[PDB]
Amino acid sequence: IVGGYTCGANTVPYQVSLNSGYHFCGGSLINSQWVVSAAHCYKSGIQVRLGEDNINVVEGNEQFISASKSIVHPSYNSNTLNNDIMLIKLKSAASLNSRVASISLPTSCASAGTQCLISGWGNTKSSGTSYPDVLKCLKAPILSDSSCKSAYPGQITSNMFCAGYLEGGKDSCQGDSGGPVVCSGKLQGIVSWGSGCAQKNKPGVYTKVCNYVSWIKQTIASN
Ligand SMILES: N=C(N)c1ccc(O)c(Oc2cc(C(=O)O)cc(Oc3cccc(-c4ncc[nH]4)c3)n2)c1
Ligand SMILES: [Ca+2]
Ligand SMILES: [Ca+2]
Repeated sequence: IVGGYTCGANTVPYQVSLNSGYHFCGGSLINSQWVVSAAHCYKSGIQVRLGEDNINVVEGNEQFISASKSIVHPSYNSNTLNNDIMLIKLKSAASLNSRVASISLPTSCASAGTQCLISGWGNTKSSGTSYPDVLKCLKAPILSDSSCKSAYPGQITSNMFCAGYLEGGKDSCQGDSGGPVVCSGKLQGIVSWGSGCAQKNKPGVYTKVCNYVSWIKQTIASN
Protein backbone atom coordinates (compact mmCIF):
# COMPACT_ATOMS: atom_id res chain seq x y z
CA ILE A 1 0.00 0.00 0.00
CA VAL A 2 1.33 3.35 -1.24
CA GLY A 3 0.28 6.54 0.51
CA GLY A 4 -1.91 4.84 3.13
CA TYR A 5 -1.72 4.81 6.92
CA THR A 6 -0.99 2.31 9.71
CA CYS A 7 -4.34 0.60 10.36
CA GLY A 8 -3.60 -0.12 14.01
CA ALA A 9 -3.34 -3.64 15.44
CA ASN A 10 -6.35 -5.80 14.68
CA THR A 11 -8.52 -2.96 13.24
CA VAL A 12 -9.03 -5.14 10.13
CA PRO A 13 -9.79 -8.47 11.84
CA TYR A 14 -10.72 -10.30 8.61
CA GLN A 15 -7.29 -9.64 7.04
CA VAL A 16 -5.16 -12.74 6.51
CA SER A 17 -1.49 -13.20 5.61
CA LEU A 18 -0.67 -16.22 3.34
CA ASN A 19 2.79 -17.56 4.34
CA SER A 20 5.03 -20.15 2.68
CA GLY A 21 8.09 -19.46 4.86
CA TYR A 22 7.45 -15.72 4.32
CA HIS A 23 4.45 -13.49 3.59
CA PHE A 24 3.52 -13.64 -0.11
CA CYS A 25 -0.18 -12.60 -0.37
CA GLY A 26 -3.16 -11.26 1.60
CA GLY A 27 -6.59 -12.95 1.94
CA SER A 28 -9.95 -12.45 3.66
CA LEU A 29 -11.61 -14.70 6.26
CA ILE A 30 -15.18 -15.38 5.11
CA ASN A 31 -16.08 -17.90 7.84
CA SER A 32 -14.33 -19.97 10.51
CA GLN A 33 -12.98 -22.44 7.91
CA TRP A 34 -12.63 -20.48 4.64
CA VAL A 35 -10.44 -17.78 3.15
CA VAL A 36 -10.83 -15.97 -0.16
CA SER A 37 -7.67 -14.75 -2.01
CA ALA A 38 -6.51 -14.23 -5.63
CA ALA A 39 -5.95 -17.22 -7.92
CA HIS A 40 -2.54 -15.75 -8.93
CA CYS A 41 -1.49 -16.24 -5.24
CA TYR A 42 -1.90 -20.03 -5.63
CA LYS A 43 0.93 -22.03 -4.14
CA SER A 44 1.37 -25.48 -2.63
CA GLY A 45 2.04 -25.53 1.14
CA ILE A 46 0.20 -22.41 2.33
CA GLN A 47 -0.05 -21.50 6.02
CA VAL A 48 -2.80 -18.97 6.90
CA ARG A 49 -1.87 -16.39 9.53
CA LEU A 50 -4.80 -14.74 11.29
CA GLY A 51 -4.91 -11.94 13.88
CA GLU A 52 -1.67 -10.46 12.57
CA ASP A 53 -0.34 -6.93 12.93
CA ASN A 54 3.48 -6.99 12.75
CA ILE A 55 4.21 -10.00 10.50
CA ASN A 56 7.75 -10.34 11.90
CA VAL A 57 6.86 -10.28 15.60
CA VAL A 58 4.71 -12.69 17.60
CA GLU A 59 2.40 -10.26 19.38
CA GLY A 60 0.04 -12.76 21.02
CA ASN A 61 -3.26 -12.63 19.05
CA GLU A 62 -2.17 -14.76 16.07
CA GLN A 63 -3.57 -18.09 14.88
CA PHE A 64 -1.43 -20.04 12.36
CA ILE A 65 -3.39 -22.72 10.46
CA SER A 66 -2.34 -24.82 7.50
CA ALA A 67 -4.55 -25.05 4.42
CA SER A 68 -6.18 -28.41 3.72
CA LYS A 69 -7.51 -27.57 0.25
CA SER A 70 -7.05 -24.87 -2.39
CA ILE A 71 -9.62 -24.27 -5.14
CA VAL A 72 -8.75 -21.90 -7.99
CA HIS A 73 -11.79 -20.62 -9.91
CA PRO A 74 -12.57 -23.03 -12.78
CA SER A 75 -12.16 -20.27 -15.41
CA TYR A 76 -9.09 -18.49 -14.03
CA ASN A 77 -6.88 -17.38 -16.96
CA SER A 78 -3.31 -16.62 -15.83
CA ASN A 79 -2.61 -14.60 -18.98
CA THR A 80 -5.45 -12.07 -18.62
CA LEU A 81 -6.01 -12.44 -14.87
CA ASN A 82 -9.72 -12.91 -15.64
CA ASN A 83 -11.51 -14.61 -12.67
CA ASP A 84 -8.59 -13.99 -10.25
CA ILE A 85 -10.12 -15.64 -7.15
CA MET A 86 -9.41 -18.72 -5.10
CA LEU A 87 -10.84 -20.32 -1.94
CA ILE A 88 -8.66 -21.83 0.82
CA LYS A 89 -10.07 -24.24 3.37
CA LEU A 90 -8.33 -24.24 6.79
CA LYS A 91 -7.19 -27.51 8.40
CA SER A 92 -9.15 -26.64 11.54
CA ALA A 93 -11.62 -23.84 12.28
CA ALA A 94 -10.20 -20.49 13.37
CA SER A 95 -11.38 -19.16 16.77
CA LEU A 96 -13.32 -15.97 16.07
CA ASN A 97 -12.81 -13.19 18.62
CA SER A 98 -12.47 -9.42 18.60
CA ARG A 99 -9.17 -9.67 16.67
CA VAL A 100 -10.12 -12.43 14.20
CA ALA A 101 -13.47 -11.94 12.48
CA SER A 102 -15.02 -12.84 9.15
CA ILE A 103 -16.21 -10.36 6.52
CA SER A 104 -19.57 -10.76 4.79
CA LEU A 105 -20.19 -11.38 1.11
CA PRO A 106 -22.13 -8.66 -0.80
CA THR A 107 -25.80 -9.11 -1.70
CA SER A 108 -25.26 -6.74 -4.64
CA CYS A 109 -22.45 -4.95 -6.51
CA ALA A 110 -21.34 -1.44 -5.47
CA SER A 111 -21.60 1.81 -7.42
CA ALA A 112 -18.68 3.88 -8.79
CA GLY A 113 -17.83 6.54 -6.19
CA THR A 114 -18.38 4.19 -3.23
CA GLN A 115 -15.57 4.51 -0.67
CA CYS A 116 -13.67 1.31 0.19
CA LEU A 117 -10.92 0.23 2.62
CA ILE A 118 -7.98 -1.64 1.07
CA SER A 119 -5.36 -3.22 3.36
CA GLY A 120 -2.12 -5.20 3.12
CA TRP A 121 1.57 -5.63 3.88
CA GLY A 122 2.72 -4.81 0.34
CA ASN A 123 5.30 -2.30 -0.92
CA THR A 124 4.76 1.28 0.27
CA LYS A 125 6.87 2.95 -2.45
CA SER A 126 5.62 4.24 -5.81
CA SER A 127 8.91 3.49 -7.58
CA GLY A 128 11.35 1.73 -5.28
CA THR A 129 10.98 -0.96 -2.61
CA SER A 130 10.09 -0.81 1.04
CA TYR A 131 8.02 -3.45 2.76
CA PRO A 132 6.28 -2.66 6.02
CA ASP A 133 6.03 -5.07 8.94
CA VAL A 134 2.67 -3.62 10.05
CA LEU A 135 -0.66 -3.62 8.22
CA LYS A 136 -1.23 -0.53 6.05
CA CYS A 137 -4.71 0.79 5.16
CA LEU A 138 -6.06 2.96 2.39
CA LYS A 139 -9.44 4.52 1.67
CA ALA A 140 -10.21 4.70 -2.08
CA PRO A 141 -13.33 5.05 -4.22
CA ILE A 142 -14.43 2.64 -6.91
CA LEU A 143 -13.83 4.34 -10.30
CA SER A 144 -16.18 4.43 -13.26
CA ASP A 145 -15.80 1.49 -15.64
CA SER A 146 -15.15 3.91 -18.47
CA SER A 147 -12.08 5.35 -16.66
CA CYS A 148 -10.88 1.82 -15.85
CA LYS A 149 -11.15 0.71 -19.49
CA SER A 150 -9.51 3.88 -20.76
CA ALA A 151 -6.47 3.23 -18.56
CA TYR A 152 -6.16 -0.40 -19.77
CA PRO A 153 -7.61 -0.85 -23.27
CA GLY A 154 -8.68 -4.34 -24.18
CA GLN A 155 -7.74 -5.69 -20.74
CA ILE A 156 -10.70 -5.04 -18.44
CA THR A 157 -13.34 -7.75 -18.26
CA SER A 158 -16.75 -7.69 -16.58
CA ASN A 159 -15.06 -9.46 -13.58
CA MET A 160 -12.77 -6.51 -12.78
CA PHE A 161 -13.18 -2.98 -11.37
CA CYS A 162 -10.69 -0.15 -10.81
CA ALA A 163 -10.39 1.69 -7.47
CA GLY A 164 -8.01 4.48 -6.53
CA TYR A 165 -7.02 7.92 -7.75
CA LEU A 166 -6.28 8.87 -11.35
CA GLU A 167 -3.84 11.50 -10.15
CA GLY A 168 -1.70 8.73 -8.58
CA GLY A 169 0.04 8.73 -5.19
CA LYS A 170 -2.30 6.28 -3.42
CA ASP A 171 -2.77 2.62 -4.44
CA SER A 172 -2.29 -1.04 -3.51
CA CYS A 173 1.00 -2.63 -4.71
CA GLN A 174 3.12 -5.82 -4.83
CA GLY A 175 2.64 -7.80 -1.64
CA ASP A 176 -0.98 -6.67 -1.26
CA SER A 177 -2.32 -9.19 -3.82
CA GLY A 178 -5.20 -11.37 -2.64
CA GLY A 179 -6.15 -8.82 0.06
CA PRO A 180 -9.57 -7.34 0.81
CA VAL A 181 -11.42 -4.36 -0.66
CA VAL A 182 -14.34 -3.66 1.73
CA CYS A 183 -17.11 -1.24 0.78
CA SER A 184 -20.02 -0.51 3.07
CA GLY A 185 -19.16 -3.54 5.23
CA LYS A 186 -19.02 -6.16 2.48
CA LEU A 187 -16.10 -7.73 0.59
CA GLN A 188 -16.42 -6.11 -2.86
CA GLY A 189 -12.92 -6.76 -4.17
CA ILE A 190 -9.67 -8.71 -4.11
CA VAL A 191 -6.33 -6.99 -4.86
CA SER A 192 -5.47 -8.32 -8.32
CA TRP A 193 -3.07 -6.31 -10.51
CA GLY A 194 -1.93 -2.91 -11.71
CA SER A 195 0.69 -1.12 -13.79
CA GLY A 196 3.38 0.02 -11.36
CA CYS A 197 1.87 1.42 -8.14
CA ALA A 198 0.33 4.83 -7.48
CA GLN A 199 1.25 5.98 -11.04
CA LYS A 200 -0.86 8.72 -12.64
CA ASN A 201 -3.73 7.33 -14.76
CA LYS A 202 -2.88 3.72 -13.75
CA PRO A 203 -5.32 2.79 -10.97
CA GLY A 204 -5.39 -0.59 -9.18
CA VAL A 205 -7.45 -3.44 -10.76
CA TYR A 206 -9.52 -5.68 -8.46
CA THR A 207 -11.51 -8.92 -8.84
CA LYS A 208 -15.22 -8.01 -8.71
CA VAL A 209 -16.45 -10.27 -5.87
CA CYS A 210 -20.16 -9.58 -6.36
CA ASN A 211 -20.02 -11.73 -9.53
CA TYR A 212 -18.81 -14.83 -7.60
CA VAL A 213 -21.08 -15.13 -4.57
CA SER A 214 -23.05 -18.14 -5.85
CA TRP A 215 -19.82 -19.92 -6.87
CA ILE A 216 -18.35 -19.12 -3.43
CA LYS A 217 -21.43 -20.29 -1.51
CA GLN A 218 -21.91 -23.44 -3.56
CA THR A 219 -18.22 -24.38 -3.45
CA ILE A 220 -17.88 -23.98 0.36
CA ALA A 221 -21.10 -25.98 0.95
CA SER A 222 -19.71 -28.91 -1.04
CA ASN A 223 -16.16 -29.01 0.31
N1 LIG B 1 -0.93 -0.88 -8.61
C1 LIG B 1 -1.47 -1.95 -8.09
N2 LIG B 1 -2.70 -1.73 -7.63
C2 LIG B 1 -0.86 -3.24 -8.01
C3 LIG B 1 -1.50 -4.32 -7.33
C4 LIG B 1 -0.88 -5.59 -7.29
C5 LIG B 1 0.39 -5.77 -7.91
O1 LIG B 1 0.92 -7.03 -7.86
C6 LIG B 1 1.01 -4.71 -8.56
O2 LIG B 1 2.24 -4.68 -9.19
C7 LIG B 1 2.46 -5.41 -10.32
C8 LIG B 1 3.74 -5.86 -10.66
C9 LIG B 1 3.92 -6.61 -11.87
C10 LIG B 1 5.17 -7.06 -12.20
O3 LIG B 1 6.25 -6.57 -11.57
O4 LIG B 1 5.35 -7.92 -13.05
C11 LIG B 1 2.76 -7.18 -12.43
C12 LIG B 1 1.49 -6.73 -11.96
O5 LIG B 1 0.37 -7.02 -12.67
C13 LIG B 1 0.14 -7.98 -13.59
C14 LIG B 1 0.82 -9.21 -13.42
C15 LIG B 1 0.60 -10.26 -14.34
C16 LIG B 1 -0.25 -10.01 -15.43
C17 LIG B 1 -0.89 -8.78 -15.63
C18 LIG B 1 -1.76 -8.48 -16.70
N3 LIG B 1 -2.04 -9.23 -17.77
C19 LIG B 1 -3.01 -8.63 -18.60
C20 LIG B 1 -3.63 -7.57 -17.66
N4 LIG B 1 -2.71 -7.52 -16.58
C21 LIG B 1 -0.69 -7.73 -14.71
N5 LIG B 1 1.34 -5.94 -10.89
C22 LIG B 1 0.37 -3.46 -8.62
CA1 LIG C 1 2.18 -3.91 16.08
CA1 LIG D 1 2.65 -10.99 14.42
